[PDB]
Amino acid sequence: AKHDVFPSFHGADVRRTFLSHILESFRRKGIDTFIDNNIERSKSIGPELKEAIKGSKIAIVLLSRKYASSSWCLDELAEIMICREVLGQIVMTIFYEVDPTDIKKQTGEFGKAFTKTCRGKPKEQVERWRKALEDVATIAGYHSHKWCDEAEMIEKISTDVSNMLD
Repeated sequence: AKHDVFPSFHGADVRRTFLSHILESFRRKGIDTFIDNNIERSKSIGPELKEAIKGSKIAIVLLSRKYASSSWCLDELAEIMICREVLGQIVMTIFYEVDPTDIKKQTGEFGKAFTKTCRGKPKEQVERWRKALEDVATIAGYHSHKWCDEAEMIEKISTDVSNMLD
């Protein structure tokens, strides 16, 4: 391995706000977290990114309302789920202002974003994304709606993340 945590997230939803606080809390607890610049990304994930997902003991899927609007995020998710079966890789889920049923069934606004993304995409690739989304929602995780204090929720994420890597 080469990182503790690979974060998978859609930047527009969370990068300025919620993710920034998670990263601050992770470095405070010394959790080695992969970071990647927003501008650089190519049309496909490509090889460097996949090696980072392979190299991470934990993958944290931060699921947000427009996460399905990014083909890049959906490609990250498929690689993470393949890593879960083949490698030991642990997958954690943060349901940020989204219900798992919409993730599981591709329904609601998350489904609408997914439907627009799949327009123009190979049938096998669409099925891989759809299956990964269906699998990912069964992973029990943290729900932003059900925590009164977001700072307190993040501190619990860090505590659980640190416990799994020590």
